[PDB]
Formats: sequence, structure tokens, C-alpha cells
Amino acid sequence: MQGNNLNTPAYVKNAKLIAWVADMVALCKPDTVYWCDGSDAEYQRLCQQLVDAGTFKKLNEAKRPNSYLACSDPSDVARVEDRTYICSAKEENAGPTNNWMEPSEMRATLQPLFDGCMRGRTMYVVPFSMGPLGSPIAHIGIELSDSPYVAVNMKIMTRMGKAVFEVLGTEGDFVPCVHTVGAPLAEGEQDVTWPCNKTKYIVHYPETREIWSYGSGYGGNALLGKKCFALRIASNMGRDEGWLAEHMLILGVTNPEGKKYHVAAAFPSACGKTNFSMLVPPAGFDGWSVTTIGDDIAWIKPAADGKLYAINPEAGYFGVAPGTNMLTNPNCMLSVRGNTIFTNVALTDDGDVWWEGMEQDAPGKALPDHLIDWQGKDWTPQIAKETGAKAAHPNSRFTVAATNNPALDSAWDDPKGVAIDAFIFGGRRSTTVPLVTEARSWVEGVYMAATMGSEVVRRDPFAMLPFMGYNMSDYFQHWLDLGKKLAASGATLPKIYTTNWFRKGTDGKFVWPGYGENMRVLAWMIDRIEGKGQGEDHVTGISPSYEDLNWTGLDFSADQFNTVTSIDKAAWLKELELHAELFKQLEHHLPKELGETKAEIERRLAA
Ligand SMILES: [Mn+2]
Repeated sequence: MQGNNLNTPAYVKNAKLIAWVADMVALCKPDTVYWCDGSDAEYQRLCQQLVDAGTFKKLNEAKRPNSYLACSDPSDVARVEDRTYICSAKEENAGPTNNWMEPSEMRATLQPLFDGCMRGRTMYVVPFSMGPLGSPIAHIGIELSDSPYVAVNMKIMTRMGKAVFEVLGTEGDFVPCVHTVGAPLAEGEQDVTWPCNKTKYIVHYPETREIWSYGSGYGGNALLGKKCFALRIASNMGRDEGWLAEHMLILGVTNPEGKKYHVAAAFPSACGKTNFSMLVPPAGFDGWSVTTIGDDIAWIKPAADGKLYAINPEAGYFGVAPGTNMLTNPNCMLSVRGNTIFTNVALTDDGDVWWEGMEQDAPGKALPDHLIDWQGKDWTPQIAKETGAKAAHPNSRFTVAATNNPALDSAWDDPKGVAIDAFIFGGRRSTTVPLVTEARSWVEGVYMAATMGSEVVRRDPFAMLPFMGYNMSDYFQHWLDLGKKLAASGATLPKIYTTNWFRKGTDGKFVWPGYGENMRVLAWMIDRIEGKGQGEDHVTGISPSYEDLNWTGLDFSADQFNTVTSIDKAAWLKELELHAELFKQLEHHLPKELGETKAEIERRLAA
């Protein structure tokens, strides 16, 4: 009778899973339970349900085929870090970068909120694989959600549906995820187009891998595979099992001889992982190609051959729309030509979408005369001047399948992963940090990643500040020990670089053109990996000289280059003071190796 009241499909053979779904249905009390099979027809039917509710508007089929626009409640527009918790058994295993609560107290807080939360709604059972299906390195999650928006976005972002239960079999384990918009409906009550609750919780219980999300229907709060599972829970699993879950793009780069390298790169917002992961080689780089394995999350495991192998556990892109155009990211623009869900962007008079930055592709770079903004209001360039209103919300999004990307790498879903030749850690700094620096050693590269900041300078170690599943200082130790254990196997460790696209010149403008021209920095990294690139040893590492880069096709002078690449001792003395402040905030439980690196920089500054 239980299984019959859950509408359990015949292909679900896993008794532990069914028992858990039954417990959550008993708690949440949905009116009906629907198991998502992941079919295209199911996706279309759910999209139609969203249209019928007013959550979606279907975009013009001649402008933007099979695409939809959703606009959210203005209270529910982004991840809410202050409402996100790591509820480890001990507070020290959440650490200073995480919000903590004793698990039993949090369970007592969440039980009355989830009791009956889905009254008047359908519970969607969303099975998904993070990583290629059936693979030895993939992990299965099940998200229960009362939002059809979550179901359709999860279809794009993960490997979702019936095929999961063949991999789960009768006894396979899974990450249990529960999500509610926190808006139960009474009989005859008219629903809103974007149900949500002012009260929000996004809770992780690491010891049981549970994720509970209440009150938001948006993005990283509600699509639980992306951040909650693939970074917060997965980082915990990696620490116990010897692998890494990182906030990194993964790209392949092939030179004209056909030699292929892979790079994993973490940016806090610098560049945009999305821009760099889909980089188009500029003039001077005929015969080179750049391909995308992923644009956001990397799972990385050492193999017996002494190499680090990365996979992208996601299946689509959930990208920030504003700023995207054919100059900053043509592969992304081409990706969103159709089959895309857009959230909180603007609506044009011909039933297409618009966002700030798209005018860069228009004749004269002219803004549109009129739009409907993401709040449903009339928008014009005059109105924008008078109210300051942006047409698209700054955190507005596109959701699109990886296979829409013309630069998708052939191995993007290869379960064996790709060997990482270099890590890159970015950051937006007007001063101090060179365009590119190679770390002299693994430990010094870890120091660079641990101390990376973005502009006042906010520190975001490894770009993981909002996403660490356990104590940040223990995570630094995990990186150091992984490198040590690999080097002890004889392995050659990946190079580590820091980049900075955002040094300002004496006129306050960015000197480095960026976007496709970042290929010229990537090509120096490749030369270094091959042992053919030259560089200047300085206080913090090795940086190219002007003559070490390929300038074919770009008018960029030696003085411009030295303006963004030279190091200054006064600036780095001030920078080390800021590192000291960060280390105090991390309560000095830091690995001794980070202290030794700081001391060695200080010695070079005083020599
Ligand atoms: Mn991200």
C-alpha cells in the first residue's frame, strides 16, 4: 500500500530509497507524488504546467526556439549565504567560514517547517546522477521538490530520470535531498507565479549527506545538485575518500601540433569561469583550439598513474546572463540561441530576451528603445537613467544543456576524466597582483589559492568561501597532503598559476583587454608546462616577460605589459598584512606550510 500511495514506478527496485521517500512524504504531505522519468515529453509537459501557472512565458519561437522566461519574487533572486548552514556534529568541523548549529537543534527547527509544507502541491521525485551515468566516479542524488521549476532546471543541469534507478539497483546509496518553496496551499487558494517564503534555510548534514532546503525556489538554494551536493557535500566526501570537489571550470586547449592540455581554474567572479572556459582564440592563434569540459564544478581524483583526473559532474550551464555578448563570450551566446530557460532577464518587444551587455552587439552599441524588465515594469533608457533600474536582474540566469555549446569538449562526459596539467586561481585586483604568476612549488600555489582576493578586497580562498563543506583550514591541509602524497608516488604535480585580468593603469582603466586575449596568457602556461617558456623569478613566483608572450594580432606595448605584470615590494608588504588578517579570521588553525610560505615571501621582500 505504501509504494502504491507513492506512485512508485516498477523500475524503482531500491527499498531504502522507497522507505526514505515514504518518510519524507509522511512529513511533507504533498497532495500527490510524481516520479520524474527525465523524458523530453515530461519536460515539455512540466514546461507547459509552468506556462499555465504563469511562472513561465514561452519566448517567440522564431527568435528563441523552445525557450522560456521566468521571473521570480524580488525577495528570492539569489543564493542566501546567511541562511546556509553546515550542521556537522562538532562546530569545529564547520569552521569560521560556515554557519553552524548543533544538528539536533536544527532538526527541531526544520521539522515544523517541513511538516505539511507540500500540502496542496505535487512532490516531484527528481533522481539524478552527478557525473556520467553508471560511471564508477558518479554519485546519485534524489531531490524531492514541490517546484516544477526545479524539476525542469534539474533536467538540464544533471543527468536526470529513470536511468538512475538502473545504476542504483536494489542496494545502491544516494545523497538525500529535500526541497520546498515553503508555501502550502489551502483548498481553492490561488497560487502565485513564484511561490517562496521569507523564511529560508539551506541546511547540510555532512555525517548523513542530507540536504534540506526551505523557502527559496531560486538557483543555488533549490537546484540542489549544483552547490549543495556537488560542492558542500561532495567536498566532505572527498576529504574522507581522497579526492577534491572544487569550484573550477575545466577546459581543454590544443596547440597547432595537436598536443592537448587540460586546465582547471577557480575565479571568484574574475573573468567569469564561463568566459574563460569557452574562450575563443584570437588573431595570432591559428591552429589552436579551446574546448569546454565544464564551467563551474570539478571533481578531481588522483589515479594510479600519478595524474589528477577531473570530471564535470554537471550536465548543463546555470550561468549569469548580464555581461554576455558576442565579444565577451560568443560560444555562450550561441549556446543560448534556443532550448534555454531564462530567469529574471528582460523581454523585448518582439518576444525575445535582453540583458545588460547585449547592446555591445547592436549597431552603434545602442540600447533598446523599450523592454519589459524582470519585475514586469516598462523599461526605457530614460527610465533607467531616472530610476536606476536594470532591465535584467544582476543575478539573472540562463539554464542550457552542455551539448548546446559549439566548443563542448569531446570528453565532456567521459567517465575516465581528463588529466589536469595546471590549476589557475584568479581574482579581481586593481593593484598588486600580476597578470600571471607561476608558483614555484605546490605549497606556494596552495598559498596563492588560500589568499586569493577580489575587489575593498574580499578574500575568497579557492573561490570556495560560500561552498566549503567543512573547516576551511582542514581543506587547505587536504590540498597540501594530496600534493605530498602524489609527489611521493613520483608524480609530476600540475603547475599552479594566479591570474589577474583587472590591473588598472594610471588612468584608472583596465590595461589588459581580457576575454579572447587571455589566450596569450594561457599559451604561456602551456609553454611552461612543456618546459619551453621563459620567465622572471620574483618575490612571489615566476612571471613572463613581455618577450615571452605571443603578441601577433594585438597592439599591446611593453609598458602596458609591465604595468600589469611587474611586482612592487611596498605593495606586497601591504598585501601580506591583509593575509595576516585573513589568517587571524581563520583562527590560526592553519597549516604550518602556509606560515612558512608567508615567511619566505617576507624574506624575499626584505632581501
Ligand atoms: Mn559557481
